[PDB]
Amino acid sequence: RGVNKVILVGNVGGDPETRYMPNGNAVTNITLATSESERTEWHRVVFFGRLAEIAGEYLRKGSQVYVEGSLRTRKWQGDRYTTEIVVDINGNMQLLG
Amino acid sequence: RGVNKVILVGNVGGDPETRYMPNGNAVTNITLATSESWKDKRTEWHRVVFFGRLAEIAGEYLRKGSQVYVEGSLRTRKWQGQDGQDRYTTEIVVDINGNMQLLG
Amino acid sequence: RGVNKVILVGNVGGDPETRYMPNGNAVTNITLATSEQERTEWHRVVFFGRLAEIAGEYLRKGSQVYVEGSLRTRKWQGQDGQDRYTTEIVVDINGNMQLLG
Amino acid sequence: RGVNKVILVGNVGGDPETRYMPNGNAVTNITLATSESERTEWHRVVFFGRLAEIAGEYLRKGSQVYVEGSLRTRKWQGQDRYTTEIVVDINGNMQLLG
DNA sequence: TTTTTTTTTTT
DNA sequence: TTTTTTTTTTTTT
Repeated sequence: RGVNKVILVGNVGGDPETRYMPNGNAVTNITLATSESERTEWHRVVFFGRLAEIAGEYLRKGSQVYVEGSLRTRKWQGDRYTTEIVVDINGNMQLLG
Repeated sequence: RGVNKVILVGNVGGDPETRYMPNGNAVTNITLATSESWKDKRTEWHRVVFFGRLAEIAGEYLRKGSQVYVEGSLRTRKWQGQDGQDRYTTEIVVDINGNMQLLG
Repeated sequence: RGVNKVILVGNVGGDPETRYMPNGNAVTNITLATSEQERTEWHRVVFFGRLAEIAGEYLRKGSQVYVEGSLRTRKWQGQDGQDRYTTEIVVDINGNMQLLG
Repeated sequence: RGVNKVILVGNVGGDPETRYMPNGNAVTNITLATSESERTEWHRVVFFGRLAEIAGEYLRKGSQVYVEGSLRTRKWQGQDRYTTEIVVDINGNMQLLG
């Protein structure tokens, strides 16, 4: 019994990087900036499945986007950890502007 | 500008730590485990930080294995490890702009 | 391009009502109380699909529950002939339900 | 002990209406359209304090907006009529988009 | 088409 | 000047 939800509205940092799995499923990375206080926070968002395809085709540097997903910390050595907002079938993405 | 919102429901990993800093502020850190339950024929760990009033309420009531609702913001803190290399810790900051609700 | 999301943590006011349709799709109705002196807001939450059966199985009066859904306002003509409006929280495959406690 | 949270991103139906209470504080109301792919949903949003002024000043028919608030059902009144509104106050948030 | 639930505190 | 006069589309927990 848990909940793990993240909601972001911000600007795409650089043009998305789309990659494809051995099974051919797209996965797309962006960085995403939100501002508070004025302070900029950078988020690593990774899209999977159909939304990865929509991300890489429609987002550019500067895009304002809404993003809904869940937090997962990815373990990767050479021991380091990247916390990412994972956007898949249980989440959402909407291009604004 | 922008929106930076995190909503978690999970169990507190360990007894909370409350620390008061020279400015008189409570800051309490916990870890939080959120679990998703699969099916075919699991666990995520979050670092949460309370400041201010909710820091006081967190330190008082939360214990090992308390169920809690947490609403905060994402914050990633850069730091150089002892090996010289930069590393990154992403936390969930819960302050006056957030919200906490003990559950049960 | 739109977002329509509701998130509630609250207490069920009474036992669920799960209604099955000829198709075998279930619909489950509850009301749900959230409190901010103390001030209680009552929500009408309706579950569709699998989550209708899961809510029907697991929610009871007094249950503390998290729900994530979407807002839906239903228009209807009252016996007085006048337009009325019921705004509900719709929980279906795009939503979530987690029994708390 | 509860949570009562609403998050909408959609488009304003018409120009905001803003009024002033005795104490001088603004209150802005709008309707907001959210569309699901085809089928539109209309929400009644009410802003209080600071955000009411901001909403009053920069929102107009068709403005794309992010809104964060709480649900509140207000019984009014010649019998009773109940409206459920999205109340955006100090605890909420609003972001103009585009 | 209208009753309730629950109760460990300057977004 | 109204009781929601309508908005606006860069597409299966």
